[PDB]
Amino acid sequence: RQVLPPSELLDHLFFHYEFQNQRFSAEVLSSLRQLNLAGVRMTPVKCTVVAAVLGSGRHALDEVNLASCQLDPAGLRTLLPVFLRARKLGLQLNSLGPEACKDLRDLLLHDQCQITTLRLSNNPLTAAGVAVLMEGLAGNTSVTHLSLLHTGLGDEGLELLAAQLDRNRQLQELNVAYNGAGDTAALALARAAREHPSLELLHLYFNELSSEGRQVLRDLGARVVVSLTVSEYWSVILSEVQRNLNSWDRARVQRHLELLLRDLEDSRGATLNPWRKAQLLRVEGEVRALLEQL
Amino acid sequence: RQVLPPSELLDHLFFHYEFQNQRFSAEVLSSLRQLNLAGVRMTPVKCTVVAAVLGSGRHALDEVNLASCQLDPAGLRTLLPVFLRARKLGLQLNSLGPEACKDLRDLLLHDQCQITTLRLSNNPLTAAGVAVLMEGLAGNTSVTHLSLLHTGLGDEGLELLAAQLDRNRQLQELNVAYNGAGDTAALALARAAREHPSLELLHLYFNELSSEGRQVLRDLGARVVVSLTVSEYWSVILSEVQRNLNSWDRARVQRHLELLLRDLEDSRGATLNPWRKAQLLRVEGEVRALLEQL
Amino acid sequence: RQVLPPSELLDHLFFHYEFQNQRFSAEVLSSLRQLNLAGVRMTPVKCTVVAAVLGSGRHALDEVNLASCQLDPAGLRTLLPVFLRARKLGLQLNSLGPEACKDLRDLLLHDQCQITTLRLSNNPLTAAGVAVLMEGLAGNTSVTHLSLLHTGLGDEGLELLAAQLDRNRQLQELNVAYNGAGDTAALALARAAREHPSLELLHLYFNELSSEGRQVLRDLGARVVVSLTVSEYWSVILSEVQRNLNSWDRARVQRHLELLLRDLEDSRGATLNPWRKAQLLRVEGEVRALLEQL
Amino acid sequence: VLPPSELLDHLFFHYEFQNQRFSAEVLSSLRQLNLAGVRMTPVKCTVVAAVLGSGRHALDEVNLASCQLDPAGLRTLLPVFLRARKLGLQLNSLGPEACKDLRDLLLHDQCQITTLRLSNNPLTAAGVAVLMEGLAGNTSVTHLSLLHTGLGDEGLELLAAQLDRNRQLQELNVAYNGAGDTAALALARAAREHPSLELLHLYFNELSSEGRQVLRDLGARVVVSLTVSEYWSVILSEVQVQRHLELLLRDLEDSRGATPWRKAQLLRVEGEVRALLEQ
Amino acid sequence: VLPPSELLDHLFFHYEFQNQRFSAEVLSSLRQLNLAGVRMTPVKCTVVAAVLGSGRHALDEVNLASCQLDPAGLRTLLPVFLRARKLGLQLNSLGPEACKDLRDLLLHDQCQITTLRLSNNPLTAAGVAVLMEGLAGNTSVTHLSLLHTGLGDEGLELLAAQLDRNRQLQELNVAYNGAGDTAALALARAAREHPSLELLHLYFNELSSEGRQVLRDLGARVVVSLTVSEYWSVILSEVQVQRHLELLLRDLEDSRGATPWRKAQLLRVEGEVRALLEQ
Amino acid sequence: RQVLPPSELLDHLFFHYEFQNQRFSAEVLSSLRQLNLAGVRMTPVKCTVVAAVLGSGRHALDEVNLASCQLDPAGLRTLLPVFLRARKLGLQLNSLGPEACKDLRDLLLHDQCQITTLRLSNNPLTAAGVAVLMEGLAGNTSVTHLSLLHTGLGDEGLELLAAQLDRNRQLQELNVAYNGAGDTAALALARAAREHPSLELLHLYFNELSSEGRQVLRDLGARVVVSLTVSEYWSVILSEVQRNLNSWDRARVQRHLELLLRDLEDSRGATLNPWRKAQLLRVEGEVRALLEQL
Ligand SMILES: [Pt+2]
Ligand SMILES: [Pt+2]
Ligand SMILES: [Pt+2]
Ligand SMILES: [Pt+2]
Ligand SMILES: [Pt+2]
Ligand SMILES: [Pt+2]
Ligand SMILES: [Pt+2]
Ligand SMILES: [Pt+2]
Repeated sequence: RQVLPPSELLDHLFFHYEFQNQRFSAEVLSSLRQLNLAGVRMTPVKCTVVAAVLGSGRHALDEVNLASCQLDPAGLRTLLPVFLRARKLGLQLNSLGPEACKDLRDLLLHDQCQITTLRLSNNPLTAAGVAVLMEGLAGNTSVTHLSLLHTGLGDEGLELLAAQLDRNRQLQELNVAYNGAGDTAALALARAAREHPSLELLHLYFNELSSEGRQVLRDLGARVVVSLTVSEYWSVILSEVQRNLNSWDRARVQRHLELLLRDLEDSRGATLNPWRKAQLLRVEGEVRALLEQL
Repeated sequence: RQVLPPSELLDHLFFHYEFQNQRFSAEVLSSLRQLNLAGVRMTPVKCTVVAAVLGSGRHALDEVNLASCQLDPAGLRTLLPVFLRARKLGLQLNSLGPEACKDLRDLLLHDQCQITTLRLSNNPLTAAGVAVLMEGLAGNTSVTHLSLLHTGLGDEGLELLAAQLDRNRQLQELNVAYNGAGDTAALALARAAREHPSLELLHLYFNELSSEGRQVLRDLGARVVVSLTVSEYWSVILSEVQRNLNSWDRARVQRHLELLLRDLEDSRGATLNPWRKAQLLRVEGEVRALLEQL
Repeated sequence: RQVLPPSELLDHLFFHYEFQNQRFSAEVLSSLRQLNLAGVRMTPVKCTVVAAVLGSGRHALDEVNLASCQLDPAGLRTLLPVFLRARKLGLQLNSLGPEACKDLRDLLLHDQCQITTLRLSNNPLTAAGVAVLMEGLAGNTSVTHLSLLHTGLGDEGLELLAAQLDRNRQLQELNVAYNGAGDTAALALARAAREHPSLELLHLYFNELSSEGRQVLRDLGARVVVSLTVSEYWSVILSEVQRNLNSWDRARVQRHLELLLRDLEDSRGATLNPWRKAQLLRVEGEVRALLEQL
Repeated sequence: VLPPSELLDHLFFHYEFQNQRFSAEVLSSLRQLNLAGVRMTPVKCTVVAAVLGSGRHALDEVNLASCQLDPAGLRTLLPVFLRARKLGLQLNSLGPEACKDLRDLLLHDQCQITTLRLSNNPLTAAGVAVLMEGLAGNTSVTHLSLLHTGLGDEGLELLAAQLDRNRQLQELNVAYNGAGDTAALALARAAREHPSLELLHLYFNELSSEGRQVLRDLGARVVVSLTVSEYWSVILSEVQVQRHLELLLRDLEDSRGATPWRKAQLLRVEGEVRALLEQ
Repeated sequence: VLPPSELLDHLFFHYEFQNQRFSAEVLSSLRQLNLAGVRMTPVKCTVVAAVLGSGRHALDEVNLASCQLDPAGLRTLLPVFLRARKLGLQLNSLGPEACKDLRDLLLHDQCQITTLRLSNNPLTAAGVAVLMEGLAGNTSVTHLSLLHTGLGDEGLELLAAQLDRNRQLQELNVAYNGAGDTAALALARAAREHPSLELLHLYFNELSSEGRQVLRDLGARVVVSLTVSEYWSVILSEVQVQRHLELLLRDLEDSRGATPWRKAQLLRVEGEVRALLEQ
Repeated sequence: RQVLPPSELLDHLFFHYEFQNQRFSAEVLSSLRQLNLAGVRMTPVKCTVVAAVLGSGRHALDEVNLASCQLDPAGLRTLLPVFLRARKLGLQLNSLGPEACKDLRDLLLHDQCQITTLRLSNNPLTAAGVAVLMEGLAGNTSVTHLSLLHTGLGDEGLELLAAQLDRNRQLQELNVAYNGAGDTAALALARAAREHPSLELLHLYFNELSSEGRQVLRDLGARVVVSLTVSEYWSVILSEVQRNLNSWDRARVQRHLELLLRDLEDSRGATLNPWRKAQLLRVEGEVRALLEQL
């Protein structure tokens, strides 16, 4: 005869399952390769726990996703050991400002840094923020793909990148789309890119470019993207869903995302284009990550 | 001096309580007879845990209530060993469609099935879904009470039951209220019922019957209920509260239910009629199912 | 080419429709017989407007329904000329306290009062409030049906009615259900009722009666209703829907009510009993009051 | 005295009363009607039909997405619909009951509708059958959208069998309708054989990966994989962007004006957007 | 596999399992207990009593504001309460039923409670009578808060008649209790005659402007007009500040450390804040 | 017999009342002296209407309150004629940034400007914003009381004021509390104030002052307020209520505010202090304004 209400009863059964499997699941944890906490409010305490339990392990973490986690500077510092384990680090939509950039800077300067992909989009970094970040990028050798989409850089921000870029020698992809920047800033950076030793791709769409500004960019092999007309197209939609995840019919949003995943698999299967396959597989990555979060 | 916030502090106290009592409550679990998880979102993982901890035990589970649990087909399959333990199985309000009917079908066909009462109301089963369900019912001997209220059947659905019914020989009560069906379907089913070897009671209220349709049914001993206006009266009332529980004022609803519970006790004590009593005992169980769930 | 947004555009079309039809609908207004404003927040200004436009007219207002209107004492005073036109006056769910009882008192004492049915349920009137109300009732001859369900009366309140009742000579029905009262208060009132020259029906269900308390009442022709378990059955059901109307799924509730309405029609047509019919006619009016309000 | 909103209401009345003659003229010369998102009750319906039932111009666009429209409201709104070149009725919970009214709209001698968008309504196969009869006797409609309308197997086979009865249809969207390999194939076949049909959408159905290739390999153009416009059309229906909206046209226009043989496909993908922008 | 929250739950379990011995020690030496805002069901109550029913230290503060506590929960929590120096129970919907349990808490030989905050509970005059009996046999409580507890006329007169039965009460808050001129005056009188009572709060009652002057003109200090601390105490109960919170102490501390004869009143007004800051 | 649902029926009666009283109320409007639209979303269209109907009239508008109106730069420009009528203008909590400051600048430079009190608090003006505003203040002679509480000024912002202040010769009260500014900025401004020809009162509380910074300020007759320990105390509470108005129990919040108003009246009546009376009367102003808004 049951004394515990439904949710309290389930909590209780969880505890027992978790108690009985403690030794087995402890081993499983030390061998994790992926860590998705997108959409959970990472308070100081949760931050502390994640660093304690996962601050060390056998393998690198192929991916660490903390999109939309309401992360602050302090949480960042606490999570440093976990980030040092990461190859891909997603920190989008976390409200990070210049304060947090000092901590990222140190993460990038750290001898143990093995981050190849860093996504900092949809955080109000600021020009001040990026300047600080740039210094970390100056002494880093691991990072090949960096995203700064919609991070409040503006003119000042992009000119700073343009001037400083060549101090990093391994960066391959930089995304600076949607940052309120005008014609000359955009051009200075486009110029720096083409002169860069490693930089293969630069995103400049959704900035405040005039139509003549665009042509100049277009006419200027580091590849400059000035218009949305491919995986990036997708990124920005899925940015919206990630935003509104909590706000929508979960069961519906799940099926939109399942069909889109299926849809992506096949388009990937049925072209032989290397760069097409790579672009789709990227979108597969973002979609799987939203499903998980549901 | 306290470092954790209120809910975080309570979690921590829970863990310690649970840790200290582990041996004692592990024993309590193994001799459970009732399982109410109504209103909790039963994700794959919760499904997995419940199957693991409660998949086996001493006694049958006199009742298993998972109304309003956002259960999918997969979670169903996971939960099959728990369902095989159940005498009474509530799965209302779970968004189950035709997909989930195959799993129910197999549950009903399983040699170990000892389910007597199966409530599937407020799930979009469909005519397709009930066709599949019917096949399971064909090879079942345990189920005596089946509820299909508001399951999307329509004319196609009820005509199907009418044609297939006599393939089951132990069914006593069938609720097909509120299913969008018209006069002839309802009449074909009412006909099949009266010729059925076991079927004692069929519910047809809240369908799309014409006033002449209803008299025909009325004039037609399997008893046919065509109008709500006792145990089913309140069933639909409570079914309604069941949708909206956490979704509106808790304390107020708690008191309404306590007073209603009390009104029913007294009503039951003041009748000698074995039938009336039994009808009322049903409703108290439902009130108690909601009280607990609060 | 459209400049206004959707709702703003609709407002503008409304104005023009209203402007064109001004003379015609002004006439329609002057011969209204019914006034349902249930669910709208009746502020001082809305109160003022309604009094101004409808303070006078040809006919009596067969019914005035202002349930759930967040009405205060002042708005009451404002609305007095409209209330003097009313045969039936619904003021449930308006948060009326003792303050508002003086205004009701005066309404009941007014020479032009022709209110027959006054429903004050779900307002925290209080024993103090009912004392004041009672004085009005003492000098009234129009009111035959009075509802005080869940108005905070308690023992003090019901004892008051018991002592004062016979001062009114035309009252036929009194609902004092769900008022927190105990066995003796309920018994004193039930006693006063049976000795009352006119009082045909007293409701006492959902009070804090003991099971022995209830039998006593039951064993005690003024009819005393001690248990819910027909017209009052649903009253409390609907009273519940009435709280939560816009607050939850509209289309679903619309359909439930349409089907219920329909179930009641048919039930009424299928009984010859003049009493049953009348009970059911009451409930349809209430269903229709909710339908309209949607 | 007047609280803020009530005071604003009162100012509106007076502004509206002083400008009555002037704005009455403006209305009769309206060419667009967007009521997307307002709950169109019987009364609101009645008012719209009264005030806008007739006018000088055709209504270049009529948008009533997400208006909680019922069959009755539909009948009331018919004289307004008859004025419409483009008619949006997405997300209105329209079922088979409403399809009779649509049927009669399509069959009406005055029908001037070129684009009809019925997506995200539970039409059903029963509903589309009835709709198809209207389409059979229509000559105005060139673009029809049936995205996520509960058609399934039965529904798409119906279209495949009945389509060639219409001779002016250019674009048919039947994406996201729960349909499998054969139904999708039947309809893809019918499309290629169709005298007018230039584009068929079949993405987000229940196709197998071999189903897809067959479709792909099969000039009516069949779209089987969303992966060149319909991207938000599927998801934009879930919220029902504050900058992103215009920035796709601001982006696709500055890209429409920098290309030959496929300068057209940029335009009708800009138009699927230019829709949702104001829509 | 594990979704984000479920994965976090699992990490928590493991962190909690590894640290069990260590944090068990930490708990037994807790001195503060704040559960403000969590719905304390029977089970949660039971757990708290089990794990924290006994310990080394007194609990310098126990805060359970806004916890949806009932009478039963109260009884369950008694052994925890007995450990408390300061006990907050505001906003818990406590009525006369609960007052018996409070009464017994106050009468208990082990009662060490100095500050008891019962505001924004519908105690009632019936409730306060019962509470008063407990207060009669209590010696620990120096600060009692009855702000907005439905006392009225009847309630305050009761206090006035019964007060002198307690001899250690220093501060009584009966603000915002719907009481009129005479009740307020009776109680103000009783206070001035009281052996210990240093401060009585009477603001936000139903006093007339002449009532106020009489009170004003009448050393137990009677506060009749909120216009030197209780400012948010009245409104802070409505939300139940992200910077404003600390900035009042950050402001009142840097003002507590720049003054003599009334350096004390800055402190106990800082303490009414220093409460709500963590509370 | 009624055809219109409750809210639609009330709309209809409003229209008729408003139609019948058109001539009378038209006259009333032209003689308005006060305009409170606090808390309504002032869209372009509403802005347009308010300027049309109230762009001119007989009297000055003793007060114009548009707190919490979601006003943009464009709405501001549209509302310019109404603002030119105003003696006191409240524009708090409107999200105004540097963009809007050009429009305020022009409002202050306008020959017809008769604004004495301008409240711009809780808008992210910025140092850039204030610089622009300062220029308008340089050519204004009407404004005696200016509030810039929490407008994102910081160090840069306050130093700008300090340097520019003496260009205005009639300013009496400046509020720059809660603007993230440090010791020297605060001191420079305090210094400028004491040297100012007219400035009687300067608020500097809730800035980032060190305790030694405070003493220096304190030790430094223009009156400098460095700590909250009076009407200003209140302002900032009522700032919170105004914020959360829509979010709270309106009936409750109304009674808190009624009792506080009563409370204020009396404390004003029962001290003879001129400056005390003026401070309370200010709080009376803010409270009455919230009540109205309810
Ligand atoms: Pt943005
Ligand atoms: Pt759907
Ligand atoms: Pt186990
Ligand atoms: Pt109640
Ligand atoms: Pt009139
Ligand atoms: Pt339904
Ligand atoms: Pt702030
Ligand atoms: Pt209250």
